[PDB]
Amino acid sequence: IEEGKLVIWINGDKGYNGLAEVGKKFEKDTGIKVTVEHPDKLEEKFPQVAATGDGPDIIFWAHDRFGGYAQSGLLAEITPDKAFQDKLYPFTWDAVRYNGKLIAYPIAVEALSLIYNKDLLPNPPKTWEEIPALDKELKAKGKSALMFNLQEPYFTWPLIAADGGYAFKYENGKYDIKDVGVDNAGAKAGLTFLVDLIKNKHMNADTDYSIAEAAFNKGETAMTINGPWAWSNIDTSKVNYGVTVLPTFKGQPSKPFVGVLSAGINAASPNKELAKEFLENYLLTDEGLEAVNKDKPLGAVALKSYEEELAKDPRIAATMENAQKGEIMPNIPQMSAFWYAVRTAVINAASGRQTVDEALKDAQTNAAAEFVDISHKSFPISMPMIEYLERFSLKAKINNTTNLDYSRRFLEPFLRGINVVYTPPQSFQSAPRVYRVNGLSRAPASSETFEHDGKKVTIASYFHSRNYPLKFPQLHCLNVGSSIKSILLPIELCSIEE
Amino acid sequence: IEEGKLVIWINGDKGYNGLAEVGKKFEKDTGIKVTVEHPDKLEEKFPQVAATGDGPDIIFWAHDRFGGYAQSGLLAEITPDKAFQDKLYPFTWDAVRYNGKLIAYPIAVEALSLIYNKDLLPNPPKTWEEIPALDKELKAKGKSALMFNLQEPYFTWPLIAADGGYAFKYENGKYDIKDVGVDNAGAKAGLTFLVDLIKNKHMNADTDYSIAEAAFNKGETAMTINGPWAWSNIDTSKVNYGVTVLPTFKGQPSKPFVGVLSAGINAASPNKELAKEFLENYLLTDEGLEAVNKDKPLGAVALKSYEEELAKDPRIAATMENAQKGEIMPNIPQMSAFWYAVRTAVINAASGRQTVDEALKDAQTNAAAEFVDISHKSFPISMPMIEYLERFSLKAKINNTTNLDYSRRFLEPFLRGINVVYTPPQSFQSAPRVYRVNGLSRAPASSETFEHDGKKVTIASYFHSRNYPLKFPQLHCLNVGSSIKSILLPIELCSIE
Amino acid sequence: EEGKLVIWINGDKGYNGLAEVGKKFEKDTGIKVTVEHPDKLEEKFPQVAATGDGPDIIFWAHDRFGGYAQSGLLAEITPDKAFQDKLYPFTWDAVRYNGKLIAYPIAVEALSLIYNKDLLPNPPKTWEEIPALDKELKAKGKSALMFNLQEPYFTWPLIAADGGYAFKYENGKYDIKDVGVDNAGAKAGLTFLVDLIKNKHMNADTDYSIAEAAFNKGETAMTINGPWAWSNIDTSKVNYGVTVLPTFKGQPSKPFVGVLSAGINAASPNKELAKEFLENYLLTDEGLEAVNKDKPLGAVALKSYEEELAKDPRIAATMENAQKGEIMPNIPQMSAFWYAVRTAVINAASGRQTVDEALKDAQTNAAAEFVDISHKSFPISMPMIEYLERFSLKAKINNTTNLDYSRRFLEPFLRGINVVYTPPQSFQSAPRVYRVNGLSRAPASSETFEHDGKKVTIASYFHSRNYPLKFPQLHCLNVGSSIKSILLPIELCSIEEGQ
Ligand SMILES: OC[C@H]1O[C@H](O[C@H]2[C@H](O)[C@@H](O)[C@@H](O)O[C@@H]2CO)[C@H](O)[C@@H](O)[C@@H]1O
Ligand SMILES: OC[C@H]1O[C@H](O[C@H]2[C@H](O)[C@@H](O)[C@@H](O)O[C@@H]2CO)[C@H](O)[C@@H](O)[C@@H]1O
Ligand SMILES: OC[C@H]1O[C@H](O[C@H]2[C@H](O)[C@@H](O)[C@@H](O)O[C@@H]2CO)[C@H](O)[C@@H](O)[C@@H]1O
Ligand code: NI
Ligand code: NI
Ligand code: NI
Ligand code: NI
Ligand code: NI
Ligand code: NI
Ligand code: NI
Ligand code: NI
Ligand code: NI
Repeated sequence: IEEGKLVIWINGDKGYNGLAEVGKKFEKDTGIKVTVEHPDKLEEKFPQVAATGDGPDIIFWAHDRFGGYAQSGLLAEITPDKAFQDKLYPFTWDAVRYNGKLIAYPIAVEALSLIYNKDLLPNPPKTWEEIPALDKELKAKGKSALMFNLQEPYFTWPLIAADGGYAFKYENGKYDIKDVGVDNAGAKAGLTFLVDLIKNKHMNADTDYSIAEAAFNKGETAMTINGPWAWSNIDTSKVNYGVTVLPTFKGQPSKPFVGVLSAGINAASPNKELAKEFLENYLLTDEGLEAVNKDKPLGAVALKSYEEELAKDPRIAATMENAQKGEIMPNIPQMSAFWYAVRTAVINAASGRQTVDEALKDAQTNAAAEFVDISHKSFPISMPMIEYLERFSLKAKINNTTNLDYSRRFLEPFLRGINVVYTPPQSFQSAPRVYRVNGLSRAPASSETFEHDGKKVTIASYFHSRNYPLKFPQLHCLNVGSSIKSILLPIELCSIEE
Repeated sequence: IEEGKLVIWINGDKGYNGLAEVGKKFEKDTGIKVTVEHPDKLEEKFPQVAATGDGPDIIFWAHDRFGGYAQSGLLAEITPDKAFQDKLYPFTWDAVRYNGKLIAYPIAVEALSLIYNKDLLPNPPKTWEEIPALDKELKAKGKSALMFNLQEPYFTWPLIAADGGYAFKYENGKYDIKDVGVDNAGAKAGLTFLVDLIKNKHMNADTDYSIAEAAFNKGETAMTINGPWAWSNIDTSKVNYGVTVLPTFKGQPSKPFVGVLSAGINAASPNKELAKEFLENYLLTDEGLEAVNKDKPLGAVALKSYEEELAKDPRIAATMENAQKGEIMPNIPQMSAFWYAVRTAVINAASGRQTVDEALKDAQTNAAAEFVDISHKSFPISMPMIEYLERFSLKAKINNTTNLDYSRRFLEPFLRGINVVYTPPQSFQSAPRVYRVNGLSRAPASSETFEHDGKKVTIASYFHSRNYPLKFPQLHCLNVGSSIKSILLPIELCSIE
Repeated sequence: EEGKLVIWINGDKGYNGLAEVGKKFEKDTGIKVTVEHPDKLEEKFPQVAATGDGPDIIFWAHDRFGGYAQSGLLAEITPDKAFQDKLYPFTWDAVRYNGKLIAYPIAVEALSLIYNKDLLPNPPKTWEEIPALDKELKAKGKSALMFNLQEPYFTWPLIAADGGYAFKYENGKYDIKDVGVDNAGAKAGLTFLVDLIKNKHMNADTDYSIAEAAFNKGETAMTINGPWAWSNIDTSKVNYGVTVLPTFKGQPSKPFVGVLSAGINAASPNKELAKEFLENYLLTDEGLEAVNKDKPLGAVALKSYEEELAKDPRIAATMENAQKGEIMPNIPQMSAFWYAVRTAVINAASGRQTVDEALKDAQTNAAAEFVDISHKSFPISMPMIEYLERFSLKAKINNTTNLDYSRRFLEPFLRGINVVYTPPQSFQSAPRVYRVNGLSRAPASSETFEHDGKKVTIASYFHSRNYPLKFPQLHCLNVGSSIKSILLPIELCSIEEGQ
């Protein structure tokens, strides 16, 4: 359902106005209109819509999400040749490599750094431990020492990880999804320190990206923790800021998860060729990145040529300095589970509604959860009524010959009371419904007859006429009506719970 | 006991005709004749013959056996340089690394997968649990759902291991041979499920590789469990088959032990140089592997270059998919003990002659069983009468000076009634015999005398003359003389059972 | 200390060479550099440095500095990136403790097998073949092997070969609860050693000196030592070779690798000079060259100098052995570890204890818990203020607290109590034990007394002696008796608690 043009989705904190300038340059050369949008929770919506075969042509996000997207077969395999692949840093390509295939074009490396107000904190803390005292000082002047987004775990992880916490252990080549370190000792310490700052009114548990960005830019707080994209607004606010290494905890460096802004091609986009033309020959160029970067900094771009010149910028330098101390995020499907599990954890712990231990316990459990067998798009868990009967009653597989008369005896008591979800063929343009099952029909669908507009027709017959030949015409149907006032449903179109 | 040529041993289920084509290509270039053979139970015979200094020049088998071979010093340390070592996947070299040394050339990764008849089972089971019902269906059409070699534990391990069973636990670096998991809960579950299929006539306990291969290829059974090497015959049989992931058990994936077909150089081969020339420059090449692979699939070869192209094959893909879910076998010496212990176990449990618990109990014991003093060489375990006296009577070690007169008091009552096994020196060309000990001799063997053909000689003297100088001439002998007619036997040639 | 430079390095090292550097430094700065090599320095430094004494610079293997740093006896060195890039990063790691750099890396050390070519042209490849080899040599009036058995350092390689280890390195750090000196692999190794001694293939009482002397006299075919040792061997004109340590059970010997490091005394007043000497004099090609020429450092840390000496097969074998072993942890628990293993090896080797007995204790002692770094002495004491808060008042005391409100229960709580009164240092007096009879009648600022015909309060008096009491309003502890009292301000008292 995607047109013959280009639609791009990138996160709002990014430079979409810049990316769009590039789009205009593209249209002026090809006539192809490029539209850029920045939907809320896009990393969340893309998967949903793209599953339907909808969504944008290009999707921009940190590489960590694409693995799951690729897994859900929502991304197209990009095809850059060696000539192009050599224009970017190999470690960037690694980030976008999933199952040996390249699933997106690397744009830039991102990493949270400590941003501070020089006019207030000319000499910024070197450790988290000294922050409390620092707050006292500033509080006396009607200010606070630190403020950063506490709603997103991304910003809190650096501290949690500093002294030992981690997502999934990287063992001889890959990630062991059984080994999760968010419940370990190191992680608790970190999370605890945080919780204490909140506890001792040195920070607000409900502080979010917005609250914090606005406070720092108004010069009400001495420090904040953010990424490159954030500098623009600070420039605008005329605040005299500095960007440096994140403080240490228990002498350890804060390990921020490093991200690679990447752009993937919608598996369903019909404009894949255009997509790559725009990405390879427009965005991923010095003039291209320059335009986006000028709206909102990308940080350390992936294009060797452009990164090479912007490298002199100490802000990027500190970015990379922090990157050094942290580690690139895995791109495995388990990541969203991880993030989701940690989000709630930090939050609640921080709110006091849960203890660090309680929180990280669940966190551990959830981040370690296993993927409930796919194709079970339901909850409570559903199961085809055919499978149901086979596994719990007939104790045998059903097929185009099965005769349920032989089983009436026990089947009937087994179906009495049963609530089922009848869902008609899509072509019927109708909707799923719940029905209570009173019992088995008297006869097979191919024998069970009814009349309308003065004509006698069998259920099987009817279905065939509506282009939905029943898989098992010889099976008795489920009676959802009653004795003579029956409503017969073919078992193959029904399912249950548990 | 060998020659200035090349003799190779590979298992019969492998592509020996292909390996041989390579051998011909080698001869045409060197003149060196390469002969390939496939003896029964070769993994078993190699050790025996190679011990004698005999056997083939090259030996082909799954890496798991070479550790024990290397340990028995039956394998030569191969010497491939970095240039070559980079041509194969490092994890393969790991498989063939023992005690830091490389003991064989990796050929290909193998892993059992689920093979099925599409014409019968277009949509194969995803779990073992649904197999029973499936058999019922097929049985009605004069077919069965599954059939695979039950004689070899290799084929049954995937299930046994799925829910927790394992060989030896890998702890921080290596394998703890004290920790064996074939007796655990997970293992029992799996073995039990199997036993039940047999129990409910869904499978035959006596089904072997042959029975099963033939049934599937005749299209009498919907599924089978086998390795790459097996596809060839299926091709030939024109059966429309598919290869996919092994079903799950208790929701767990079947963990097949993964193997690396490797080729080791006989420690005694005098053609080691030729050996490696053939292996490095002929077999381990695209054209080389291609020839063997065309006879019978190697699966996922070790040579990066060739594996790279055959990778597109979904069969290999499923192979590796199953490999993913299982784990490479250890190569430690304890493996054969493991295999042997599990073989009997599965078998017997499957036959009903033993319960899963009984079976796995022994299995555990045997796999874990400690070795026994290399000194003892036969069976029954006999205790030398010297050792016997030391440990139960003298409470002291005996030597070339010991005088038993000092012990007469208690030794005598200790020896009365005692039955002993006297066994003469081999050179005597006689035979072991049981004798009843009446007591200690009057004097030491070197003093105890007797006469024959009119000559006086001491026992010690006599033995020396027959080239068997007694170890302890000064010891008194054991009197076996039933009556006042003494029969003195030197203690060192006696033992108790 | 003074306004100069005093350095301590171990005697087996090249102190005469280090000193040559010192002279070069004085000739340029006028600052006199003195180098000393005290016995058991790794042991004395901590003791003296605690007092605020000791040398300015301390040289030792990196493994000891963690504990030093922990005891706050070392200063944080401040080399900039320009300098930090002149040395190998893995060296800096060795000297990094709690994220901070606590010393300047000098060189990587690792024990290697040294042998007499004229006797053993083809040295053993395994420990197992050593016994037989001894027999051969013994017939010629020589022995196969001889090395320091007094120090565990030399024995660890074998003990560790087949599995023994200090502390397991788990996902980032060392688990001090997981100690592997009592495991199966360790016993095997220790046992093999004990047997060599048992079968008179080696003397349990053989030490570094005995062994160095025997090899250099050409009485033993092999020895196990470090780079520093080659010099004397050169001097002895013995034709030696340096190679990989033999294997045990097919395993390589895992020698603990050390990084010779130099730390700045936390108390040195010449820290600036210290680093100037270290960064611009010692850690230079000409610098290391001087020390190295006295006694080899092995594989230095300065990329530039190590780069040229790398051609030396001796260093090569050093590193080859280093490869097979592993860098020592630098955690505080190390000395406990070393001390525990020292006795263990020794005794087992002497037969006064079985490998199992020995390694049992070793294990126990090694994974020993460390009490808080704050408590510097024994018996452990607790300030009487803290004591009252935590066990009686169940509340924090401050400049307002009035103990009258608590008399009721405080009194019974203090009767019998023995306390350690310790006067301000300026008082030039000494700590004393007193038994507490009870609380004073009034606060220190109200409690009065008279001398030389003058009335003064306790609070008043203290202030006059330049020791203004922290809590003038608190009642004092009465150590006197019926009307004949001795009042002590609680803040100057403490208790050494029981059991
Ligand atoms: O908070 C978890 C969140 O972390 C990362 O998202 C970053 C994103 O990469 C940055 O570009 C920036 O926009 O902020 C985000 C956090 O607000 C992960 O990429 C994301 O999947 C995860 O949910
Ligand atoms: O059943 C125990 C047996 O398992 C493995 O043998 C496999 C071999 O690896 C495959 O290549 C193929 O030949 O079939 C064998 C089972 O029939 C072990 O490699 C072997 O040592 C072990 O005894
Ligand atoms: O033996 C225990 C001892 O080992 C290490 O000391 C080594 C030192 O590193 C070497 O350079 C050489 O001098 O010999 C010493 C052993 O005699 C540790 O550094 C030390 O702390 C430990 O006690
Ligand atoms: Ni907006
Ligand atoms: Ni928006
Ligand atoms: Ni109608
Ligand atoms: Ni045959
Ligand atoms: Ni045969
Ligand atoms: Ni005769
Ligand atoms: Ni000295
Ligand atoms: Ni001295
Ligand atoms: Ni006076």
